[PDB]
Amino acid sequence: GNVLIMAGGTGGHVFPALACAREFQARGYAVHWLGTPRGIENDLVPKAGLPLHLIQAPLELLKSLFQALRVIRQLRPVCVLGLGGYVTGPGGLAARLNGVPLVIHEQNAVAGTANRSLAPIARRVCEAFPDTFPARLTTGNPVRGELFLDAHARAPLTGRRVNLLVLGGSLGAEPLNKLLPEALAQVPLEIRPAIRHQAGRQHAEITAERYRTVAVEADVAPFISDMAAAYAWADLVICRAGALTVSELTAAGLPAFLVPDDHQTRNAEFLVRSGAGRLLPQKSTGAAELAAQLSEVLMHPETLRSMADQARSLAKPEATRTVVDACLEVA
Ligand SMILES: CC(=O)N[C@H]1[C@@H](OP(=O)(O)OP(=O)(O)OC[C@H]2O[C@@H](n3ccc(=O)[nH]c3=O)[C@H](O)[C@@H]2O)O[C@H](CO)[C@@H](O)[C@@H]1O
Repeated sequence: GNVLIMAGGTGGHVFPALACAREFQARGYAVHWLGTPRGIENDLVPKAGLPLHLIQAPLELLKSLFQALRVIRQLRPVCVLGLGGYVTGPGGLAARLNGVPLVIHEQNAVAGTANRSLAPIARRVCEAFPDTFPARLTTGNPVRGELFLDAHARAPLTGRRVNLLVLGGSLGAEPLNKLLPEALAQVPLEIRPAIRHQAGRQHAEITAERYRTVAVEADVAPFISDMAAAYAWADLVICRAGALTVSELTAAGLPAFLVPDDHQTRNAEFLVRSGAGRLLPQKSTGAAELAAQLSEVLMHPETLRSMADQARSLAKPEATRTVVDACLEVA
């Protein structure tokens, strides 16, 4: 029958859901999506060929519930899977009111306010990171099959310039856009890596000028759809510690320098704890300090191979199947 997937806002909620949508489709189920206007599901969900049902101070919360109650009443789904955003709260409750089974998924290291409110009413609570829910099943984060790379995906580092990928993420954090050109100018041009910077949608034009003025050289973009290609090119990542970028770095088996209820700092810790990632706090690390940290791994790239070997082992390839298996066991 029909399946309802509720997710929106940023890529961290929309992308694990698009991967779940592909899995339900291969099993012979009709997937329908639950979103809100303005969010990024309006860009991605219609492109995937999937039906987008849109939802819109307590009287405002009830308006969202009526619309969600209607969408569920019309689709009579076998299961409803929530993944994050404003949508899951009124959507997940609507699912219970109509006696339709509900499964929730938490991408982050600390559970979200909606996921904490919805967990007691869900049949299965799927978690990405361990210890996030005090109880439930640890599936990991559902990552796009294409983002899974082996240690043969890239050329040896020895006698080659390192490729540096700077990630936004989904909206394109600002800071990083400022810190990177200033920091990269202090790194000798003999060791300076090749740069691909994913700035914001409104910050791509300005981040280009920032690199241009300090005389660096980078391929600055607002957003990259060709992510499997972006990860294969990269030897090192300097990123934001959003749930999916963290889980994708493991699938891609990539060393990272992460700049993160302190959800991101905890997300970064799961890489850091094993030696897969390196924690660089925003409030502390200046342009001089990032340059010095980069300089040591460029001078000694064998460091990147150990970080990559550890990252590859933290990947959870069955994250998508087990989330969908948890939905279809209760459906
Ligand atoms: C600033 C902010 O509020 N960030 C939050 C946001 O992160 P956000 O969703 O922005 O970042 P995440 O790392 O969670 O997810 C990024 C997703 O967007 C994709 N991507 C991004 C850029 C691009 O060029 N192409 C592309 O496909 C990534 O491959 C990945 O699939 O949502 C999450 C909520 O669950 C949290 O972890 C973050 O703290």
